[PDB]
Amino acid sequence: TVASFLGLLVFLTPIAFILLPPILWRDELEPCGTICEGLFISMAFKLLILLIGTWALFFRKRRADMPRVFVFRALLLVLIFLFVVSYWLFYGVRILDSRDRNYQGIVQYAVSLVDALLFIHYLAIVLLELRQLQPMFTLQVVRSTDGESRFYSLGHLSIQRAALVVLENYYKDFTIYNPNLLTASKFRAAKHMAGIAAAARRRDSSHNELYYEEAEHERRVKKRKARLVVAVEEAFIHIQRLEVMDPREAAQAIFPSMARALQKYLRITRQQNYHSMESILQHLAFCITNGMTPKAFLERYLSAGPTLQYDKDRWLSTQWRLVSDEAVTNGLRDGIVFVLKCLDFSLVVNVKKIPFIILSEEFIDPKSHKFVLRLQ
Amino acid sequence: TVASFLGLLVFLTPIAFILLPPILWRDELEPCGTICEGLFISMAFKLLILLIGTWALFFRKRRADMPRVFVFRALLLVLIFLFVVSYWLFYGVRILDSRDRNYQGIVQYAVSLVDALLFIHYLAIVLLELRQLQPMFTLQVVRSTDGESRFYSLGHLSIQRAALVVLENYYKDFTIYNPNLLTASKFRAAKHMAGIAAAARRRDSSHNELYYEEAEHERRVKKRKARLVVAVEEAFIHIQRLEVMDPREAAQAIFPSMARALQKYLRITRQQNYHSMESILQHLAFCITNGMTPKAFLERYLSAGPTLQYDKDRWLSTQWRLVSDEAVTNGLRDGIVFVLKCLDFSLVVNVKKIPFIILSEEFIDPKSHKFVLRLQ
Amino acid sequence: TVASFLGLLVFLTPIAFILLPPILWRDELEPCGTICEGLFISMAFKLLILLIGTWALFFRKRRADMPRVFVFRALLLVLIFLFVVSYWLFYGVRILDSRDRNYQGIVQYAVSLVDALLFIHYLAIVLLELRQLQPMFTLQVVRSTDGESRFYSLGHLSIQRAALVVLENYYKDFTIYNPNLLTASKFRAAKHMAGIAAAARRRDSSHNELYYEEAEHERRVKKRKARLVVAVEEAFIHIQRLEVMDPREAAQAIFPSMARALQKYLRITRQQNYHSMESILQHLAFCITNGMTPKAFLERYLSAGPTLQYDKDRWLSTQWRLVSDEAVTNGLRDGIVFVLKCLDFSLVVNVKKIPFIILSEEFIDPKSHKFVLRLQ
Repeated sequence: TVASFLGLLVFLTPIAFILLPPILWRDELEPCGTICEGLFISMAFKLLILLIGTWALFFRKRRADMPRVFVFRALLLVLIFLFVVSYWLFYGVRILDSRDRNYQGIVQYAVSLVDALLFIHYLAIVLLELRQLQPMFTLQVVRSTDGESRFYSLGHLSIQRAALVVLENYYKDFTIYNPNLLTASKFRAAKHMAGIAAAARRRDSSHNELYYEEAEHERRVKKRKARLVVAVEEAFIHIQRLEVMDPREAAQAIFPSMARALQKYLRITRQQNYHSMESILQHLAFCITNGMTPKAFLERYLSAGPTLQYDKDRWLSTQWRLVSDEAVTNGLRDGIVFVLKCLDFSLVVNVKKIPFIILSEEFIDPKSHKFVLRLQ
Repeated sequence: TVASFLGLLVFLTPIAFILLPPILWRDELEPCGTICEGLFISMAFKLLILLIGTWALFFRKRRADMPRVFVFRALLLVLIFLFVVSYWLFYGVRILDSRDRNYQGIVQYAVSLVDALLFIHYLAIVLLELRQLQPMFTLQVVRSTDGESRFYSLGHLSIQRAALVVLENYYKDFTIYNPNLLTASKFRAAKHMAGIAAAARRRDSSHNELYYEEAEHERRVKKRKARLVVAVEEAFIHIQRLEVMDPREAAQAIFPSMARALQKYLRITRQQNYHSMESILQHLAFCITNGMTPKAFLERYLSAGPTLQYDKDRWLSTQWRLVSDEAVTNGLRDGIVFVLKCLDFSLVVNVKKIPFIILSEEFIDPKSHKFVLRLQ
Repeated sequence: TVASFLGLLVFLTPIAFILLPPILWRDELEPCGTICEGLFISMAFKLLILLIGTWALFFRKRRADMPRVFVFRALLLVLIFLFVVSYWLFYGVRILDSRDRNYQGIVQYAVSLVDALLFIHYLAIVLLELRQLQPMFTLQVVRSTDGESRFYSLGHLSIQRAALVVLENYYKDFTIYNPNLLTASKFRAAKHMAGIAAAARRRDSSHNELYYEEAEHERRVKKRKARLVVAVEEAFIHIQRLEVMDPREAAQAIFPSMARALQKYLRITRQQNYHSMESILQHLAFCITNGMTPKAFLERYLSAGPTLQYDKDRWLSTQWRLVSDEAVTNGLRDGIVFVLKCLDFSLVVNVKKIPFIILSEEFIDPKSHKFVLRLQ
């Protein structure tokens, strides 16, 4: 490809510095003997170390598209470019033009290249995933719609990288965005639109419709939940492990005995747009295959669940928008607020400094853990 | 031991390369002078760095037994073996057989050994705990019995190492496996065994025994909980901090005033097989010692709690079984499912790829945060 | 400053070893030519790598004051001190006093210094944030007042560093210490003070005041919650996005229509000492600015929330006290208990070993996932 070709070039630069003096002036080399080969072996082993490490932490596809440029990867690529181009400049101007003797020195130059390129690899790991290991900041991430709030420690990251960690943890941790669960508030607001301290006072003196409606809805949800549990238990008890059929046909055989209760529960919890019949049968054959209980099958459907339980078209990984007052390549600090906007909701994230903590020993003597039967 | 002896050998290989030319041919060395000693000091300091780092990240007992071989540790041991054996081969064939001059070069060979062995240490850290720092995959871990589900980001790990991280997080995070809490479903299923769309329809039209039984059981659990809270509060108020007695005798003195309520609560929550009287007295003296409140004592007993709250024979760390369709030394990828089976339950873990995320700036002007008093 | 001056000294030590032979004996140098410059370039690039890495992971303010000395940072500073002082000792005794020839060797000495100082940087990262990456221990952290309990995996850390990670996670994860929520128990205990197995038996036979009082308080809290939700929904619907006013004046305009319900809810949940009117208006203008819903505004006020949601004087980062039976510089092990005492509560933390886990393959054939329609 493109980056792999440049990786091959930067990997073959030491070998190119080594092989050319024997090719271009074979008779002109001074006899190295033992030191040159004892150096070649260290060169080869360090290049193998470099290849294994570069495979381990850089032979991978890009993780995300970021709004501005990645500062640290651009810094590393510029460093590698000036590094390799300067070494070629010195090897062409001061080695190839002069057709130098004492080839052992050329071998030290190549091994210095290998050492410094290993330290470039080490600096790359330092900049990319070792700089944010120490949890310097805390990020409160709140959805703008239902207000689900979670905190996360991060290190010294830019707003871009912190936002991407926030999104990783969003798809992991936050429950999936359900706009249906948001409709009631909207209608209530609109109903107040259909119809300042004293006016609020009269609202308190009025009938709290919301309390009793929420209690009745909770009662209905628990009723549908118990119906669903009984239905799924009977439906799993209708098949024995041991006509012989695969778990797909077993799921299709036992599904009509749970389908109506599950439909009613997903409509009473407004989750019917998140579980297609095909997906329910897929997860059902999954649970039948892996020997799970009715409750283990059903816990996907009881609670809302995070975004990664659901289908791939359900999460819109492509349309996230980072809204920051400052440049998003700037690092995190205390008090900054950035907002990760999706199509209908937004992750309002405010960053606070984890405070400076002072500890001090006080010595509690195990002789001081005496106790008496008297009252206190 | 065995591995420590090989560690001593790999640590003394440079010192063995250094000390032998003065021993085996003392008069034949060319005078080094300043450079050789200025090299010895760098050698010694780098070997001290190597010793400190190897102690810091490798002087520790094995963490877990894995089904197949650890790929990366075997790769590192093979690398060290070929590394050291090749250096001995070169030192024996091309240095000892020829009884070489210019001892400074022998010192560079030894320092190249030290440098490359430091980079082997660095590659070992790269392969072992720096390769999975970047959270590449997400793992949904569901118990097969009660369906408790948690997500975890992992990096590029094999199925073995990912499964072991899943087990670490299982003993940390998931509530402890309580088969008693599973009995009711079983009996209900068996009761349906004692006695297809229309037949389910008639189930919906029937009396939902489960809803009212769950509500009544919840009521009973809350009643027992309040009894237990009052009991433990009175029992802690029966002793003053200040006959003088240790917290063990204080726990034994105040336990009979909480014992019956705690027994009834642990039987109504089916937790009586997880708290022995000796363990309750131990935790009670622990709470009396550390000045905890009745609620701080009681929160261990109110909720189910994870597996590591309990006794050591309670968690069966030895009998875990990794069930994967492919080889467990293969790395994680999107869509693979592996199952960690214990004696009665199983952690069904499916691995998904954290999706490719695209961010883009949109600029919200603080001039655009204007607002009016009119309704919307 | 002080540490920056020593950093400048340790950064200029190689440059000081290089520049002095041309200054102090200019005519006495043997001609180096190509090797010396091809070495200088590697020196400069490795020093640039060192500068970037030292900026990335050490140019930062101190994170916390610890009771005893930090063992690893003191070890690293002692290592750097003996390192640099020994190199100056060799450069003064064996190089400057003798006014040596073969300047290439001086350049190798300086580059060995740069290499070993890069490995000191690497050892510093190994000791500081790579030693605890592997989750060796689990820490149960329980507050002594309300008993909120969370587990955390840590690596090989000292009691000091583990306690500071526990405090980072305390301000992140645990709900904020509310002594008002603790008053009821105290009064109940005192009431029992105002007035042993049979006496507890009679307590069970008595009226459970706590159950019905908790149920009635829960009912009141839900009532106030629904009042508050309706109030905040109407108050947000009173302003349109589009007299033109900033979100501060919008918050002040819509606040009197939610103020009484919010005051009643914060008094019924005993959160009135944690939200000042100024803070409520600040968060209100924050929610109006970022386009959040009434529920997104209100979720800060509904639940208790962790400590970092609140004001900076609310968390007393300065007065934490580490109580350990052993030395706090000792590393974690199985069974140790340390207590982090604040002004009124204490984080009782007990450390357990994550158990030794044995895995083994068992092969479940996809041919063995057959199923039949018969009952089980």
